[PDB]
Amino acid sequence: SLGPQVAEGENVFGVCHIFASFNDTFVHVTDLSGKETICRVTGGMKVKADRDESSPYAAMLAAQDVAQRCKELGITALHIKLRATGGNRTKTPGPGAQSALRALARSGMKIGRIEDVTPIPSDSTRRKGGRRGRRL
RNA sequence: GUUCUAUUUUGUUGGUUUUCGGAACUGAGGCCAUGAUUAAGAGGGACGGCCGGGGGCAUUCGUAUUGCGCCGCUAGAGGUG
Ligand SMILES: [Mg+2]
Ligand SMILES: [Mg+2]
Repeated sequence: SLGPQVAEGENVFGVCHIFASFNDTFVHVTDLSGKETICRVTGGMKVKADRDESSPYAAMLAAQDVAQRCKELGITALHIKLRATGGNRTKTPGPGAQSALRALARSGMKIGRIEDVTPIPSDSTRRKGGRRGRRL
């Protein structure tokens, strides 16, 4: 729980995988390989109503909790892998992406590289909904 | 040339054969200014270099989706106005 044994003067790097969907936000810090989870706080566990799971306020609250727990383990800098739902469905990142990443930059973390890892398909299976679409 | 063959021919009655005309076939010739309109801003075809998500058969690659196995940390995740 103390963290890495290393002298100062260098950063130790983790990676946060941000999943900014339209229904909630996942802030999920892991090591370089991605195999070891270090802290996963979701935007939906910081609100009392499930209408606000995707709120930018929840994303800000989630990132602050992740950053504070990240400081405990000793990680100082993060690489960003922004991600929308992607795949067959919509590919634009949700409202929580902007606020979740801004919080990590204001909570003492150091931002490394930013990349987009949304899963675009070469072509996927037929999409949910009728031929007439989701009409309302 | 061959065949069939009308009738003028032999003084007046009978027999053959020509010529003579009519019909047919056939051999060797002369000659034509000897004999085929052009090649459609019609078409068919051949030929030459290309061109194309045209067609059929086989092969090869891609991420995504779903499902399963293992590993990590966690209490929520999904959807909706
Ligand atoms: Mg229906
Ligand atoms: Mg309407």
